[PDB]
Amino acid sequence: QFTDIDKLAVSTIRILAVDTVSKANSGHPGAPLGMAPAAHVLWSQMRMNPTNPDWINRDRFVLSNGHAVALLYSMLHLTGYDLSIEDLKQFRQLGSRTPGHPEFELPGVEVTTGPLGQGISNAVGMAMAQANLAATYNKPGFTLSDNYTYVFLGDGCLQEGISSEASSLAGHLKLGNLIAIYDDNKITIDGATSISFDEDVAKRYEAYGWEVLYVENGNEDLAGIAKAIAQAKLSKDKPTLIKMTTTIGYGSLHAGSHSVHGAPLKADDVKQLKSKFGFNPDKSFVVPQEVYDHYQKTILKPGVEANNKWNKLFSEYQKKFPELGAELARRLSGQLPANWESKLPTYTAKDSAVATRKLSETVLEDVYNQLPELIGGSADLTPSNLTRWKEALDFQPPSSGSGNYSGRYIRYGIREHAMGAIMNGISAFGANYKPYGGTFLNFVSYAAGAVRLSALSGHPVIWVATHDSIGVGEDGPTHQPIETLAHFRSLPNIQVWRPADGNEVSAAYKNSLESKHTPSIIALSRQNLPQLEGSSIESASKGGYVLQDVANPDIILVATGSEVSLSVEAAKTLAAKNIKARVVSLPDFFTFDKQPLEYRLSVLPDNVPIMSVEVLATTCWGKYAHQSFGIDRFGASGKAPEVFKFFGFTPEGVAERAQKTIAFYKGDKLISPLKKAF
Amino acid sequence: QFTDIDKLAVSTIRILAVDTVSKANSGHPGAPLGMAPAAHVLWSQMRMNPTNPDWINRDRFVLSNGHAVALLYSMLHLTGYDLSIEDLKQFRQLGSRTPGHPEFELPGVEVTTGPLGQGISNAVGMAMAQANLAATYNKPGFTLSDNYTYVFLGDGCLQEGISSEASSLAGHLKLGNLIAIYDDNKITIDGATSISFDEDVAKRYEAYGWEVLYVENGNEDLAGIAKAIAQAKLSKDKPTLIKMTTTIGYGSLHAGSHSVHGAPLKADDVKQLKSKFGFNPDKSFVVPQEVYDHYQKTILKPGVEANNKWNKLFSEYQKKFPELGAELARRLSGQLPANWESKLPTYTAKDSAVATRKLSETVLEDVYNQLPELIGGSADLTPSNLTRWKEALDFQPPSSGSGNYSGRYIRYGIREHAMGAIMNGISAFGANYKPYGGTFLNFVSYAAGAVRLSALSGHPVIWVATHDSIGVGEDGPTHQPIETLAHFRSLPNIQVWRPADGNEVSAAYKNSLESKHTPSIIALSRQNLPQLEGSSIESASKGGYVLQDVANPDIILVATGSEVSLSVEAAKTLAAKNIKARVVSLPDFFTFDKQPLEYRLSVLPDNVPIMSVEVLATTCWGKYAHQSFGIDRFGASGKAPEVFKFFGFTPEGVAERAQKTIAFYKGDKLISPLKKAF
Ligand SMILES: Cc1nc(C)c(C[n+]2csc(CCOP(=O)(O)OP(=O)([O-])O)c2C)c(N)n1
Ligand SMILES: Cc1nc(C)c(C[n+]2csc(CCOP(=O)(O)OP(=O)([O-])O)c2C)c(N)n1
Ligand SMILES: [Ca+2]
Ligand SMILES: [Ca+2]
Repeated sequence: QFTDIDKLAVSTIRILAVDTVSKANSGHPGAPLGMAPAAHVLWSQMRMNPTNPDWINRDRFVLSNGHAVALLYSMLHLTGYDLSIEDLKQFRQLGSRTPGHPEFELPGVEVTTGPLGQGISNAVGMAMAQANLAATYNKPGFTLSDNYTYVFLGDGCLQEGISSEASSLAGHLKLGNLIAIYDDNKITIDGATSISFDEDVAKRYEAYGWEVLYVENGNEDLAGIAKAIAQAKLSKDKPTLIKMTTTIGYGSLHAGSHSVHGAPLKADDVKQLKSKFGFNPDKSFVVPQEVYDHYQKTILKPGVEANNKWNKLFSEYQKKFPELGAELARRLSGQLPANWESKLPTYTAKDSAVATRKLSETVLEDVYNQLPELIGGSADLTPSNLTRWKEALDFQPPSSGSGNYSGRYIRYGIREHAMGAIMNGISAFGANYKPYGGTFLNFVSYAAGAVRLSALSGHPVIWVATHDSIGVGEDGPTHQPIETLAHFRSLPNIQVWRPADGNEVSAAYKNSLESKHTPSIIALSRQNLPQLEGSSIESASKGGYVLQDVANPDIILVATGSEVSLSVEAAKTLAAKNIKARVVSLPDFFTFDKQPLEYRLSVLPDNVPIMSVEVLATTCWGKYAHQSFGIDRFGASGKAPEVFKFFGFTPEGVAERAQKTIAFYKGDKLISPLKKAF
Repeated sequence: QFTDIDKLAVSTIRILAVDTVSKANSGHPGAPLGMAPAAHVLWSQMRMNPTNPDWINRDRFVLSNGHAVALLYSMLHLTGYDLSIEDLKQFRQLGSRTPGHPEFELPGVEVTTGPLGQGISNAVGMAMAQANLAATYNKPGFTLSDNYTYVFLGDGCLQEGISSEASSLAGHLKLGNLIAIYDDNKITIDGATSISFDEDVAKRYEAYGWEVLYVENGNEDLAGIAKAIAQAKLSKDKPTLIKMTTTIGYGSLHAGSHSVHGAPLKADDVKQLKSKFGFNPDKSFVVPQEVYDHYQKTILKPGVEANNKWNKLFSEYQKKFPELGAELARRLSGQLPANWESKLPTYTAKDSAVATRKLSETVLEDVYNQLPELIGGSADLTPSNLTRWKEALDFQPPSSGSGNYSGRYIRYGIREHAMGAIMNGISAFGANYKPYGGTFLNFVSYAAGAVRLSALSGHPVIWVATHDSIGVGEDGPTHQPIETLAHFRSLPNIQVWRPADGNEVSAAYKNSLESKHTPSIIALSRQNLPQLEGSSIESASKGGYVLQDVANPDIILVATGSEVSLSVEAAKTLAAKNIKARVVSLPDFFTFDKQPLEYRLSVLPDNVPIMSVEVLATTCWGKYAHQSFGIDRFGASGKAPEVFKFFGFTPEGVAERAQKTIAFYKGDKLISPLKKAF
């Protein structure tokens, strides 16, 4: 029941957001000024503990419309999370804790948003991840997970294909604890939504399978909002959209203009707004004691009490259910099982040639039983990507009769970007979740918005990217990656592995699965590739290593994936004409650059021409080679062996070019490419 | 009204598709078999001339589910286009005219499809362009324009959010002539649709503003199919989606299973299919003469008359309306206006400091009314990308009162990937359309699926990618691009222009617009750059030029955009303590690479260290520079000066690295990065 202090709390939130922006002289005031009534009614009612932003059973909230940050920064400060008035007084300034869009890193900021469509897609991950933790561990008497996921989204989030892909998926999956409040404010940048966004959101979300509720006066009606969120929590097998109509800039002298969406309210306009709300036009960053006190009784102190009950419950759970207790206790400590690597496969030059894609399949068979925290799937290619383990159970709603919520094989359907960002949500949940998803390497580029965010945030999701090259063959150039790895090798903090054989696939799985902050893309072959006399998990784990050495080489050939194989074979050719080639396999530039310089330079030295072999774009190879053999044009639809021969990637074709590079450079001295001047 | 021959043509299409697949022993056979009735019936009521595939008013077909290409190659052959049973007999083989997914580059193939969600979004562009052409030239008694745009799509297209993003804008724009038939076959790759897709498409489509029609028996109801396409043609105010039901792999012994989705059928199964359809199990690629006669009759000879009357009409029109008849014939010969390039702004160092964002807005204003084919706009950032010319009318339905279809400024909404395939589709329409779309450089990455196909097909779309670097300032790392230009520089066939000043922007536009086959991306600034002494349209047009030159330079500083004036100041500091820099401005890697090597090696020779300055990834710059100063980590939220400074990009900070590159190399003989060994 909302009293006058509930109306004083909401004026302090709107004005503190307004002051935060206008101090920085940069920012978005409109959506924070309009959603403040909702942020109050929701947080007031959210089971959280601000002294411990990591409790696993915390109600999670994602502000999908990340430009409204001053609303999250104000909510976080007033409800006793770690953020201060000086932090807010340094909004959007260099080296502050308050950047212009929310970053995962910070406390009580659950994922990082600002790309539109990303937050609501992340909250689907979080609710899936919760459905599973609860099905796995919750025993009768010990309901350890049951948190809700509350999301704030705007018109930009609904316009973007990804929220639509995600919402189709949340709907099918019956994700009943996922409440989305849509700030239906009839404005975006260009102007009004009637100019470009005018479809029936409600009829669209109902088609998906979502329950849609409505709040006619979201600017003033705390009462309404409270009853909607309340009925929304009765939605046990439907996600809910609450279409809450508000006014952009509410209170501002230009409320409803498109002008209050992304620039600070002009001085006087903040003064009239302070007056109208009962605050002083000449004072800033003012918070009444009454507000601090209110959220202390309403949120801080009961959340702590809830956290503390959850802890006693988890210890009797541990006493009762000693091994489930154990397993969850570890996932929460964030440890991978003691010595899990001992179940990763190892091969010899003696074992059969198998496509790196089938070798990926075999790892996933040996680690699913070892890691209850590994949930993953495919975006409609389970057969093609060799991405499921034989003894799996799909993540599905119990009524489907074709899986249940404890399943760990997710079927994402043809939805790459959404797969990408749901993966970040599962990851951002906690309890050591290790998410992965399979697709064809070429279409990971459809997911680029979400993949950059796994890198910026530092979320360890794994992309199992199959069909990595022209070896795809007859599907032709719409489906042969040329630029994909180059691109992702310019992205900071992502590991773009490309395993060449058995042992290079297990090292690629062990560093990805051991990663705590870098995402990963493992590019895998369609075609059969042999096992190398020289590969080993141990060496490939370094990201680049000498596969075959010669004493005193004429050339060093660095190759990745299928080309390593071709290179060894080109090296027998050159050997026969008395050229001594050293062959270096570089499975990952990331991991490799993480090595100490002395190690790297022992692989790639001074005074030796270095020529690289990779069937994709030569442009990222300048940091390791002197000359590069690669494909800088699009592919061709033919039987794959003919496509490689057509492009020249043959033992003698590589060899011929190795010869031409030796000749080109005879008599010069050559600095290693790794060496830099500053 | 359909007859025994119409039931024999449908059989002939079914079995030719099956034979084109089994000969290749690579292919997806089921959607060809399933959809053959629908194909026969739609292609029969199409105004098209198989003899002149470029006829501007031909009803346009787009197979959005590209993987069903065996049905398309069967249709194109049988109706009299240039494709013989021989080209059909080398489907999917290295070098044939019959690749494994359609490519724009073929007669009767309108767009390259294969990546899901791409063809339907393309067809929305083709309908927007039709609507503009007709509203611009159609005068009474002279309907020069009135064609339908027909699209076939399947479940996978529907799950790709680009196709939702596009069906929303189409719903908005009321594109009544776009009719889309959907293969409700109830199979995709991972088995059944319900496994992960059971939303109500129809209800979703009505919410966009589409008319939905249903055909219960797609397998054999020729009359009902024909009914739904007549019915659909009536609604001028609604795009129409016909939901048709088919058995995937109809007629096969394994019809309805996901097995017939992507694999050639078993021989015993192809013999029983042929027998079942009255054809000889022991003969391949049979086209009964009555089918040939039938299509000659019902499609080719009509089509040739519609085309001919159309030309008589167009010459009366050029008698009747001189200017408009000459402009349309000029656009139809793909020639831009004579000396259109003269209206482009030139500047000098005495001119003012301007962000190249404003300068771009100005070129758009000065040439709009010279180039009637330029139609374009932003993705809800019209104010940020300054993407307007002000005497503009928006492209809208007349009934909006906001504009009408003669408008040439489109407001895409926050829909980047659909803007990507709609500009592709507008371009693919003809009449010399010059689309351009705008968004932030950073989020062109949402549109990468579309941007690669612009390049792979060679549709000349211009992206006006504003806000190129850490100069975006306070919005911080989620908006500041780090890897983007390196990604697009690794993709074959796209101009990535990053112009430094007024003249370099005119240069970008001149080149972009005269391009008939290569897309373009112009990365514009936020902050104000000044007018470089030494730039010119002419030099800037070569891709890279020497801005300042010295007799016997100690260093060459290569730079792009904002970094070229910095590098000119770094050179001013270096000279002061006598190190001579030649400063080379490199606004487009593509165009520069297209130059005669004698010109290129004159810009970057041997025996000088070359260091490159750009506030973005260093990974691309191996092909021009000996050392690169750049940013290989995400950005920062702060005021942009403070952020450039933080990163080190100050005159002195640059002078300093040049000094260190000179000392590092002093004494080695150097080679231009341009000289390649093979
Ligand atoms: C993917 C994406 N694209 C774009 C291009 C933007 C730029 N952007 C920021 S706010 C916004 C639209 C804001 O509209 P809204 O969601 O309705 O927010 P409101 O109601 O104005 O607060 C745009 C286009 C973005 N942040 N992310
Ligand atoms: C963007 C994208 N992603 C993917 C991953 C694919 C791979 N692909 C090809 S066909 C298809 C399934 C298509 O199913 P459908 O459209 O229902 O086809 P149908 O009815 O069985 O002929 C998939 C996943 C693709 N071509 N494009
Ligand atoms: Ca809005
Ligand atoms: Ca299907």
